[PDB]
Parts: sequence; C-alpha cells; structure tokens
Amino acid sequence: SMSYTWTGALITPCAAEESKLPINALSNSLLRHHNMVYATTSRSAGLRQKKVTFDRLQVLDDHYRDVLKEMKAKASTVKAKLLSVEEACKLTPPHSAKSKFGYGAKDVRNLSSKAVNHIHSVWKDLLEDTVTPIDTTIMAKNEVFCVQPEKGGRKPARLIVFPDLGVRVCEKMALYDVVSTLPQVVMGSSYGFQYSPGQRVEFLVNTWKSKKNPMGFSYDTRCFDSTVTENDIRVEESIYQCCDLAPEARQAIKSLTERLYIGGPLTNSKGQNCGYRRCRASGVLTTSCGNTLTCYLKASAACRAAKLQDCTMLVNGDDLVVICESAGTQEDAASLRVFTEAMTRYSAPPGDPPQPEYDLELITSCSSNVSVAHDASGKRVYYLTRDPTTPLARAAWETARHTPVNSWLGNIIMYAPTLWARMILMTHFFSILLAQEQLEKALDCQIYGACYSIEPLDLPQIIERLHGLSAFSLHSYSPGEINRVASCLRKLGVPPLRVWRHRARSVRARLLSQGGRAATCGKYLFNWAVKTKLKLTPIPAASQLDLSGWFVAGYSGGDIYH
Ligand SMILES: CC(C)CCn1c(=O)c(C2=Nc3ccc(NS(C)(=O)=O)cc3S(=O)(=O)N2)c(O)c2cccn21
Repeated sequence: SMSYTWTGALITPCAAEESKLPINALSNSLLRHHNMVYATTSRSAGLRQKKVTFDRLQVLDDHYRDVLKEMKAKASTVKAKLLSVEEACKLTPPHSAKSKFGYGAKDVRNLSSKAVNHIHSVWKDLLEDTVTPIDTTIMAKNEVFCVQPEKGGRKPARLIVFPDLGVRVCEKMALYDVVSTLPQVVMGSSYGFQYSPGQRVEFLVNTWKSKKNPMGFSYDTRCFDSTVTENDIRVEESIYQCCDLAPEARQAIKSLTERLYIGGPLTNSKGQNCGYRRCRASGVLTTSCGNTLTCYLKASAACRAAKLQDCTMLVNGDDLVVICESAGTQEDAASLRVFTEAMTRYSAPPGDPPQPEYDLELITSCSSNVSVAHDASGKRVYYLTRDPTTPLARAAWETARHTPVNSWLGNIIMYAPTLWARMILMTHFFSILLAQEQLEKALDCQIYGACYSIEPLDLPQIIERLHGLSAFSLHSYSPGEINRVASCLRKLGVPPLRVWRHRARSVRARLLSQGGRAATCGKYLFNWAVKTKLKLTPIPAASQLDLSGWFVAGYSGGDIYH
C-alpha cells in the first residue's frame, strides 16, 4: 500500500517560523558564516511529502519468521505493569502540546480534575472501541542544519505525527513499562539505548576485536518510518502481547495498534484533513521500540539471507550498524548487496548503499564514530565523537534564541570527552551563563528522545558519572579528528582553537572566583586550559545525583520527561 494518501491541504505551522539564523551581539564570537546556518520550516513540507510517499511491497521468508519466533520467545519472559493515570501524567513534559479538549501539559502534571477526567474518558474508549481510527496532528519540524552544497543544498522539514495529549497519557499507561523493558530482553546487547556513550564505544570495540578479521557497516534505510508496513506494526503488537500483562493493558495495546499505530487520518494545525497515514507515526510512544524491533528483525533475517558470518548488530530505532567476519573485500561487497537485496524485500531499502569498512573509526552510526585519545597517564582511550558541524550550527541558533531544547547541553553531556565539546561548547555557553548569572537555572535537553531538566552546575558530576574522570584529562587526539574539527571551524567561520583556549582561561578564572559548584565547574571542565594542572579527584556530590532512567531505553517522539 501507499505509505501516505494526501488531500492537497497544506501542512501548516503552529507558531512563527524562522529559517535564517537569528543574529545577536554574541553570534560572531562563535560563528561568522551566518548564511550557512538554516532551519527547516513548513515551507518545505510539500517536498518532504513527496519523498515519504511510496508503495510498499513485502516478501517474507523463513529467515524472517525464524527470527520473529526467537524474538517472541524472549518477549514471553517479560512481565509488564500498567501505569496509573498519575504515574503517566508525571511522565509528561511541562511543555508538551496541549489537548484539543480544554487542558494542557501543566494541567496533566499536577493532576487537574479536568485532565484526569478526560484521560479516564480516553482510556475507557480504548477499552470499548478497537476499530475507530484515532486523529493525529501532522506538523513540520523546525530543526537547524548547515548547508551542504554538494550533498544537496537544504534538507526539507521532517514531519511529526502525533495524537492528542489525552491519548499520549493513555499510551504511557498501557505501554511505558513495555517499551522501557522489552527491547533489552528481546535484543540483549544489540539494543543500543541501554548504553551510555562510553558503554557504546566499549561494545563496539569489544565486538570489533572479537572477530578474526573484522568488517562493519552502517545500513541507512531510506525514510525508515515510511517503509514500516501494516504487517510490521501488527508483528510489533504480537511481540508486545507475548508479555505478561494485565487484561486491560492487552486490550488497550490492541486498540492503540488498530486505531493509532497502524495508521489513521492526518489533520493540520488549522484543523483540515491532510490525508491518511499507513506507516509509522513519528510522534507516538512506541516509535523508538517499534522501529528498533522491526529494524533488528529485518536485519537479523537479512544477515542469515546474505550468509554473513558471525554478524553482531547494534540497533537504535532505525539506526543500524553490523560488525561481522570479513571474507575479503570483493566478497564482502557481494555479501552487502545480498543483505541489501533481502532488506529491500523486507521493505527497508537503502538511502545510500552500505559500504564495508575495515577501520572501526570510519564507521558512523547514530551520527557518531569511535576515536582514540590519551588519558593523564598516556594510556590510549577510545571515546565517542562526531562531525561537529550540526552541533555548532545549533549552538549558533541557541546563542541568539531560547529554544525548547538546548542541543548544546545534551551535546556537552554526551560528547564531554571530545575536543570540540570541551574547547568550544563548554567555553562558549559557560561564558554566556556567567554573563547572565544563570549558572543555577535548569535547562531542558533531550537524550535518547526523552526530555530532562538539568542545571549546568551539575555538569561536572554528570560527566564524571557517564564518562569517568578521564573525560577531564583527555589529550593527544588523532590527526583525523583534529583535522575534521579544524576543517569544520574554517567552513563555518568559527575562531581557531587557540582563541578558545584563551577564552577558556578567562571563563575558568571567573568560575573559580564564584566559589562553590561554579568553582568545581571551572576546575574540572576547564583543567585543559591551564599549563600546569590541578589533580582531579572524584567530587563528593557525584553520587547523590542519581542518573535513574538515563540509559535504559529510547523514546523519540514518545513525549517523555524525567
Ligand atoms: C551515544 C549516542 C548514540 C550518540 C549520538 N546521540 C544519539 O544517537 C541520540 C539519539 N539516538 C537516536 C537514534 C535513532 C533514532 N531513530 S528512531 C526515531 O527512534 O527510530 C532516534 C534516536 S533518539 O531521538 O533517541 N536520540 C541522542 O539523543 C543524542 C544526544 C546527544 C548525542 N546523541
């Protein structure tokens, strides 16, 4: 069937849309080539509509069914609980889109009677009706990128499809425990969202050296959400139903699948029918889990089809990387085409065709790659990094505009050991924070699709817990990494790293002057900026701030707050 059917009604904005980078007094200190940074808007939605719209055909063989049977066997060991309304309400972001039915997210969060009555209303309807399609809103995302003159020009807006706030609370009640716990049980070590950045690097490195002659590839599915068929969504459901569940949860999971997950009508922000979806909704609770299960299923089956030797997979939703035994370059190339042929029969064709890699550092997955530095004692250390272009374009946007999500903060957290996050991101945003005296002000950020409120003053504690103390001491980065950073800087008109070292010594001194947690920030975050360094010991406050639920599961589009 067609992934989408369209009426012709436009996908409409909800708020003001800016496409050119906002400029203020801080902008040039970060980035000079302003016209290279852009945000996508609804203006491009029509183009995105074109590319997400195609017919899907699926051809399912014994390999597919074999792997599914294995997955279901593991699923059957999961016992999951229903969340109460109140529990579900507390998982709602303070800034989540308001209900069409006369209440918003803050009404949900403090359990207003209007919100709770309506939520109980929605739940009862799910239990009683297993057929009526549930309405969804379709919006164009506003995301920030750098122009890619060769690779394209400007990316069209991605589309987000989501049901009403009352429905989203019900999804949590039915499925939050399932989507949090089932992926690791079914996929074990291949489930990517269980890992911190450091744990992901370790899994990648251990898997690489566990092979006699390693080969690896990332597999990029063309518009993965659009490739997800009614079959795939019913198969996901059958996996969920393997769990030990309350009878009400079984019924609700069945309604939500038939009424929402499989497809339904698409409404714009003006209330017009835009058409109909028959593929994955990007803004539902099960988006991450559904995608991960489906990607893992098709790929495991495809490896058996291509006869890949000892294939290990790492799956984060639609993001897939495979490490296996090499059969030499020409055979590996042949094997990947067969893998791709099988994935294609399964309705997951490639965007850019997969290429075999024999150097772990050249494999990019979840927009990231393994690289090497040295800790204080000269020991070689693997850590996770990425091309800094997008993070830096977004930092530029966030320099002049308060955004719902502060990408810079998430990027400091996740990419703390990197050269570019330490020298540019920490330096730039701490300087801003000092000047506004907003070190103490909690900021929203996203990690694995979930929203978190975080105080920049807790960064040292958070970084130690995720990465270790070595994150504050790394040096002697690789020539490939240094080269990529310097080149990105030249491209965007970012001051050279020598300038950042200079600003950092200033930021460091100012923080240390402040005393307290601010001083701890100066000491730990910026120890790299001094010629002779303080000895970095574990900070006492690092324990009590518990990172509960940080790397359990992914929740992209799932409207989750912690
Ligand atoms: C160590 C890290 C894997 C490094 C990179 N990184 C991430 O991958 C993600 C991340 N991974 C994803 C991958 C694939 C999907 N696709 S889907 C829609 O669920 O099918 C979704 C996500 S996400 O929205 O859950 N966020 C981050 O939140 C983040 C923050 C800062 C770095 N990251």
